[PDB]
Amino acid sequence: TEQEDVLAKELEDVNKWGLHVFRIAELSGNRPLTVIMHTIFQERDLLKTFKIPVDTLITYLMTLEDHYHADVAYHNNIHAADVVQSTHVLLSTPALEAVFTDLEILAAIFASAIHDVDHPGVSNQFLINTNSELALMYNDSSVLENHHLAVGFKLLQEENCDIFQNLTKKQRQSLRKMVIDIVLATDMSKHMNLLADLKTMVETKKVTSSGVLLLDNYSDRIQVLQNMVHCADLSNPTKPLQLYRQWTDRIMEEFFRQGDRERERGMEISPMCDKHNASVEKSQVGFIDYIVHPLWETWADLVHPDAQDILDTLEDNREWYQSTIP
Amino acid sequence: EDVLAKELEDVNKWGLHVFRIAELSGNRPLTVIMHTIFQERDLLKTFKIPVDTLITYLMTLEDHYHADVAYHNNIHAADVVQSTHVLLSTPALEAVFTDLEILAAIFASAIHDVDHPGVSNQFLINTNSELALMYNDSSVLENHHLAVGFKLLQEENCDIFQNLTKKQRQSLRKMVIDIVLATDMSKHMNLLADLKTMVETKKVTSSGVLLLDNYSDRIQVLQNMVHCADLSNPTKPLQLYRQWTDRIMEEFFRQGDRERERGMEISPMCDKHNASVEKSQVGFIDYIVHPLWETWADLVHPDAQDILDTLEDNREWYQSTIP
Ligand SMILES: COc1cc2c(cc1OC)[C@H](Cc1c[nH]c3c(Cl)cccc13)N(C=O)CC2
Ligand SMILES: COc1cc2c(cc1OC)[C@H](Cc1c[nH]c3c(Cl)cccc13)N(C=O)CC2
Ligand SMILES: [Mg+2]
Ligand SMILES: [Mg+2]
Ligand SMILES: [Zn+2]
Ligand SMILES: [Zn+2]
Repeated sequence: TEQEDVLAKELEDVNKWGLHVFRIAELSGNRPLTVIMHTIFQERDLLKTFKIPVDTLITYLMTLEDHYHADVAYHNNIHAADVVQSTHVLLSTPALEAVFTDLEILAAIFASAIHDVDHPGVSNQFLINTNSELALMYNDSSVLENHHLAVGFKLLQEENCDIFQNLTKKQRQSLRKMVIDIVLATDMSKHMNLLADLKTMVETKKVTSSGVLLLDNYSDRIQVLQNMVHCADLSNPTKPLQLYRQWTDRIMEEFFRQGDRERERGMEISPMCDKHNASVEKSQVGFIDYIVHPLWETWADLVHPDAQDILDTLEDNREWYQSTIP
Repeated sequence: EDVLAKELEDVNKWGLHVFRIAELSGNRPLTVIMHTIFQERDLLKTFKIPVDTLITYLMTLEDHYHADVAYHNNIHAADVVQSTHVLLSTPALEAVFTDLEILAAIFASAIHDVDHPGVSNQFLINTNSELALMYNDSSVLENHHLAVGFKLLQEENCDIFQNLTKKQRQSLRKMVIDIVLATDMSKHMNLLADLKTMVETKKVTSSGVLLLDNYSDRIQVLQNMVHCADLSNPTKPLQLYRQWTDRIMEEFFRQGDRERERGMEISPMCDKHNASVEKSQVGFIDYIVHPLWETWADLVHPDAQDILDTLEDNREWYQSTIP
């Protein structure tokens, strides 16, 4: 229980960007999603607010965590835990104080926890091009993200797993709609449109008497939560470098395994997936320049100046990867 | 037979005796009408479809329409197929659509309601059904019709697209998905709005033939075409229309009985103890069907005139049955 001692100390960092999430995964016996979600629910008093029985919460979290694949290098329970914790920090930004209801906060955190559950470690395009059962089920449209939702919600029906048992019917209906809207927005094929829309919101931003964002209709509220969880999902390059490099190692392993399957099938290999013609560093610089920095610069503008340190880390990490190329 | 062959000679006419064909074919209207249309359009030779594969697939697809559902069954599928087939021949749409596009619209029509349980998307969502859980409350039925229609191609000797090339299959699949998802009635208003916009910006030859240069406009027309076909019952000869009304009302009343037995709020038009069938048809025509078909008729002006005339006659008749 020295191990439990150290785990408890590490979970004291749950409100901090840069949590030692890989250490928590080891110290908790490969239960980072369970222990980080439980910590955040206690920190936000969500069990009391929503009358969630503790044993039900733990049972659901352990079953949800079990349905992430332990043999996928990137899209596994550690990624889920990281996106949950990152969403939890973004929800606490001063520019959003008292903006979201407890139900919206619960939706964003739950959506983050389930948002990649049962991910097979290959992309939507691979699933479509190989005529997979998932792509047949979902008509080639947000194939993975529709699946993550269906699994995350189906698991609430397992024994002693219904963590929403004491919500009203209107609360359950609202939560389900918001969770669906959020997880579907994590489909990377939606990124350009989602960013375009966020830029429009920044350009037309309204702030209250108190200085917080004014969001007075469902469309604006859900758009901010969609972009919040998308930013959390695309947060690896904004983390301290020792965390970022481990995430890069993991995504490259997953990509290379996909590319090996493409090469064996005689398919064209997807970008970044060819281990015999990879440039890992150039790929991260491009990822930051074309995707991650445009997104995070816009989020930082929305909540200015709250996210300045995050943006500074992203820019430093870009400079570091760039410097390894020449 | 023989009478069935005589009935099928009207395959190119609005008002085919589809119920008679259902009876004469041993409850195989979808198979015999699809087979007839693939011949009339030379689609088996154009796409190198083996006739036995075609028949095997059609019989399997038709088997996955429910025979105990009064409206959304194989006779409705056959009717929508044949209606699309006629609309594809609107003179104003001449030279617009490729043969792959024609194949996609016809195939989409055939599968567009397969495995329909006879209850609405809202019912499926509110009863927390397995389908709504699978599809995240979004176009629940239409996603399932697609998934079943395509999965059945994988049954033994059922792949009617086996000799399409790789790109053709991918393009057909995309178009079919885009068309069937557009048949979700919750999308009607947006679809009609886009049809109106196309009518306003419409470009035609000197003889009034539609010019549609981009895929977006062409798939919108195919979406509205199959939606018109899906909503064509009130434009058919009255003896046909009244049978479709009887069937949809039975299906609605059965859904309302389930909603009552479960203690749910009964859906509009679904309460057999508080129904006005005729007023509901007049409202359906006034608010949904006639705006849609008037816009279609403007897009193809004036080739839809006879269809629109029948719709207007039928509206007048149903109104006269209200005291
Ligand atoms: C640490 O490094 C990485 C992490 C991740 C990715 C790529 C990384 O490094 C190049 C890709 C991003 C992505 C793929 N397609 C996209 C489209 Cl189409 C739009 C936006 C983002 C993406 N991911 C999953 O595949 C998410 C995690
Ligand atoms: C013969 O008479 C009928 C036939 C049909 C319907 C209604 C009829 O008579 C009132 C409804 C129409 C419909 C239901 N919700 C809609 C929405 Cl939300 C928008 C547009 C149309 C609809 N259908 C399916 O349920 C299609 C067939
Ligand atoms: Mg994902
Ligand atoms: Mg339908
Ligand atoms: Zn993710
Ligand atoms: Zn239909």
